[PDB]
Amino acid sequence: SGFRKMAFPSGKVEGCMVQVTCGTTTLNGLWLDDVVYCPRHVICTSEDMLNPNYEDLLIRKSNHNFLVQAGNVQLRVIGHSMQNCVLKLKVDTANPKTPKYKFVRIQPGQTFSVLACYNGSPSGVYQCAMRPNFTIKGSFLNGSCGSVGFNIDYDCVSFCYMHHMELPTGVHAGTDLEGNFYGPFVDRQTAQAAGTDTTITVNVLAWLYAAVINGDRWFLNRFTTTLNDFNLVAMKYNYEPLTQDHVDILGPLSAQTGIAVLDMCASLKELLQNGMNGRTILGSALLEDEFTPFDVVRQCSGVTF
Amino acid sequence: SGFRKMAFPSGKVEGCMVQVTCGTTTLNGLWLDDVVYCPRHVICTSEDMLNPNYEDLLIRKSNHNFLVQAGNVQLRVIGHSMQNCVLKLKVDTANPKTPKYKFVRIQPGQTFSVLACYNGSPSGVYQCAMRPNFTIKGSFLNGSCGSVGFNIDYDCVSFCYMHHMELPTGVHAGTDLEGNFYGPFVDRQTAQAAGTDTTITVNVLAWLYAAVINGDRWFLNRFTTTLNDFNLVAMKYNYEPLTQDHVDILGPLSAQTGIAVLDMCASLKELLQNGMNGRTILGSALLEDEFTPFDVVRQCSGVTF
Repeated sequence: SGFRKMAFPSGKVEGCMVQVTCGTTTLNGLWLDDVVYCPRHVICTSEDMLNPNYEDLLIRKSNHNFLVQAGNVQLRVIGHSMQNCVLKLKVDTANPKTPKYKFVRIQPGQTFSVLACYNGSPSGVYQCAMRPNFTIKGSFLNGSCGSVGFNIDYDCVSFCYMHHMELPTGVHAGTDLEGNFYGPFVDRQTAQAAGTDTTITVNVLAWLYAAVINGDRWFLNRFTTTLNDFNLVAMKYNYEPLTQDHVDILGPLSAQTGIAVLDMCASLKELLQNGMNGRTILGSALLEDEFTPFDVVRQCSGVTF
Repeated sequence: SGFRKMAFPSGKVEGCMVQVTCGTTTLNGLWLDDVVYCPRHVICTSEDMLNPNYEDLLIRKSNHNFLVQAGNVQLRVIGHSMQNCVLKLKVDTANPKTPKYKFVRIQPGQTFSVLACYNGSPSGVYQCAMRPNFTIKGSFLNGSCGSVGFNIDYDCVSFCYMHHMELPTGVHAGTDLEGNFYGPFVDRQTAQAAGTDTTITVNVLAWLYAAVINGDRWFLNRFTTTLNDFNLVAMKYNYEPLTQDHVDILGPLSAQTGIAVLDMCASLKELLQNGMNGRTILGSALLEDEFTPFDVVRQCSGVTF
């Protein structure tokens, strides 16, 4: 038993991380087949980030302006193309460690593992959630740009995030591997506002189910509630509205614990109105919303890849 | 910026995880060079775990009683030896993915990454701490035995933990890679008591420094305390006594934040006596003690391997 914030094994991604230097700046790139993906602001100087014309900048760059370095071997750039906010650098070598992969654009509330890299070298791996305002609360230092988020299903690496910038508030913003930003953010150094961050209600419920599975049951009660009356209370406390789709994915957890979803809702309602009163659930004093219902099912069953 | 419970890249360990089956039970093994390490209770049936005579049991087993399977290829067992509580199965093939490694016995309070595996297949990676009572609060399901903990320094994998059993209380116990148990535990299914679990004071202080680095400064105050008067308060709240050695390793963090260690101590003293009063530090409402002073320095500087 037990319950931990768990990340996917990162071995398959480690083999794809390369170092990209264009002119004076250096960040990480994702090397898949014979293409290197990286944030396009690699072609910027510090002065350019305020109001960059990425087209005009990229035009003055030539293929030999990009220094891709994989560990110690160096790749030859023979092509460069800009797809939205990512640069695609066609190289002369296919990565012999390219896993079965695909690019996916996740939805807010979903979780994924991040592999933090610096100079194309992996530093650490952690699990996070795409917030409802399309930011992430990660751990990034200068030169961590290029770091990617990912999920592993069986044997297929689904790349879903590439890190681009830190906002003045300390939160992080990036794109899918097609170069489209999550959220209304742009890649220039200007004051950018993220929306109100709400709590991922469906994930909290899944976490409460994990707690019941692991023996933490003090929060339960034999009241029930209505989906309607519960959402009224969720709104007041900045909680994402819960829908029938959210109830359905919770079905398997409800079946395993004998506790209907609406019963658990009535329990969560109490916790928001009355709080924890100094107690804990799964070692935490706050309500945790970075475990999806699938994450909980995975950890409590023993799924491998 | 930001701060996350971070684990080491697990790629180098993934390549060493094999499946071990002796008779009817199956668990994970660590394949390094031409040797497979696994918990020795693999040679037990469910009835044997109550009072096993591991010598007499192992004697009735022959080399071909052990089915080692790496992914899909199968290894040939040509030798078996028991070193304390781990089995060493000499095989006919050297792992071509053996990293630079070494076996280390860590001290209580140190952190390490765990790679949870099932059937020799990696499932997830998470960071934990060896508690002062020599247990760990992990995430293990039946068949997770054989899973190993590890640290990575530059290019050398230091293996420090192998998982053996779950205790009736839900905590976990295991050995070093030489087969010596952390703590007073044995590998039989009998009620075993772990000592009083105390809080890793030195780690809390390092975490408080991380918070100051990330902008959380509300807990600070310009009082100071004595090492003596502070330990009096630590004992009352089940906190590990702080020593001059603990102050020294905190030197680098003190230098980076301008806050002397004893000043931070006076801040922590207040938090224990008065609590958080509903606030948070680095997104947490509790005091976190699973970041060593080195972990904090690593994450806030950008060290790679």
